[PDB]
This record gives sequence, structure tokens and C-alpha cells, in this order.
Amino acid sequence: PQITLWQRPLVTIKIGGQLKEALLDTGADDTVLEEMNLPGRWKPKMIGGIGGFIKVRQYDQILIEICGHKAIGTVLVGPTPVNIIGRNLLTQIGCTLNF
Amino acid sequence: PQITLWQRPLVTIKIGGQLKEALLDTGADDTVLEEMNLPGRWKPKMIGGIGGFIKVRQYDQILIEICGHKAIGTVLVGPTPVNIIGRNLLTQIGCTLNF
Ligand SMILES: CC(C)(C)OC(=O)N[C@@H](Cc1ccccc1)C(=O)C[C@@H](Cc1ccccc1)C(=O)N[C@@H](CCC(N)=O)C(=O)N[C@@H](Cc1ccccc1)C(N)=O
Repeated sequence: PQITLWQRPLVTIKIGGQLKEALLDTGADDTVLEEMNLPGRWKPKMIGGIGGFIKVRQYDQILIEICGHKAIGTVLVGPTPVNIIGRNLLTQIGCTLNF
Repeated sequence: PQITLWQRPLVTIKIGGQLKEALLDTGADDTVLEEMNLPGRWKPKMIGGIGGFIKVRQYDQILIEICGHKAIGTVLVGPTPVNIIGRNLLTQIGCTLNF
């Protein structure tokens, strides 16, 4: 699809059997989701943006679907204000910026 | 152009006659630049990211070029970690996401 930017680019993702709304975010290196359970081991991580840093849990090799496109990647979980799909996963679904 | 997301989508902008690097950021509603001097009146704004809210100065009707594309719009100035080109300007230059 071609998604315009008149409004926030929110899409439906599928992860851990749950469906969620997340923001396609080219300014995000990583994918960060609100608190949720995921399987496997994890390690702590600090991520920063406008406003400073928050502490998240890093889960590796997690299957995710973004608008029907399947991918695998690292997913961070913590107190993010909104669900963010970052560059680590945008690449996998073939997402580019065009103008 | 077409910009892939394997690295940050950093571009050259020009504002106040000077060249700066900035991030094409679909996850940002607004454009926020690092501390600098701009002409005219400003108004206050609070904007929120990953780690909380920061105070910034809003300037309207500012000339800014993004990859040589001329734009005139609102530019926020404050303690942001990096120069960010947000949707307000990405729309002016005709930027979409595609996959
Ligand atoms: C991986 C990680 C998630 C940490 O990356 C980022 O945070 N990247 C930065 C851009 C950035 C990149 C690199 C360094 C610093 C910042 C952005 O792309 C994140 C995005 C996504 C996000 C959205 C809401 C809450 C948290 C995050 C972000 O911060 N957007 C902000 C950008 C600033 C702005 N005013 O445009 C945004 O749209 N804010 C809006 C909306 C808002 C209001 C209140 C509370 C929250 C949001 C605003 N006007 O504040």
C-alpha cells in the first residue's frame, strides 16, 4: 500500500496471538510495544527519545505480522506511550519513504 | 527519491542559510530542531516522546529545504536529541510510506 502522512501512520500488527495498533515509525531504530507477555529469554535495555530514556525488556527472534506482511525481529517491551514499529521491522516488510 | 530504512533516513536540510542533518520521521507529528536562532515571534509548546515531555519554541511560516525541496512551515526548537522532520513537513514535500 501507499500510506499518506496527513494522519499518523497507524496499522494493525499481529503478535503473540494478539492484535494491536502500532505506529509505522521511520524515526525509530527499534520496535517497542506496550507491556505484554512474550515467550523466551530477555535482557534489559534503555531506550531514549524526546523526553529522555525508559527501561524496556528485549525479546529476540519474535514473529510479527504487519498489514499481512510476515517478519521476524527483536521486539522491546515496556512503558512506551504508543506502540512503535521501527526500522528493524520496517525493512523486512519492504517499507520505504518516497517523495 | 526512494529511501530505504536499513540505516536512519537522515537528510540534508537548509534553514537560516545553513545546512543541517535531520531525520525523516513518520512517527513525529511535528518538526523539531536542535537549539538554534530563528527570526520572529515564537509561541510555547509541550511535545511528548518516548521518555516524556519537553518544552519547545514554536515558529511559524519558516522557510526550510529538505533534500533541496522547498517548504514553508512550522518549526519547533528545543532540547531534542536530533533534528527531526515530522509529518507537518513530510506532507509538504509529498512523502509517503510504501510497501
Ligand atoms: C526507538 C525509539 C522509540 C526510542 O525511537 C524514538 O523515540 N524515535 C523518535 C525520534 C528520535 C530518534 C532518535 C533519537 C531521538 C528521537 C520518534 O520517532 C518517536 C515518535 C514516536 C512516539 C510517539 C509518541 C510517543 C513516543 C514515541 C515520537 O516521539 N513522536 C513525537 C515526536 C515529537 C513531535 N512533537 O513531533 C510526537 O509525535 N509527539 C506528538 C504527540 C504526542 C503528544 C503527547 C504525548 C505523546 C505524543 C506531540 N506533539 O508531542
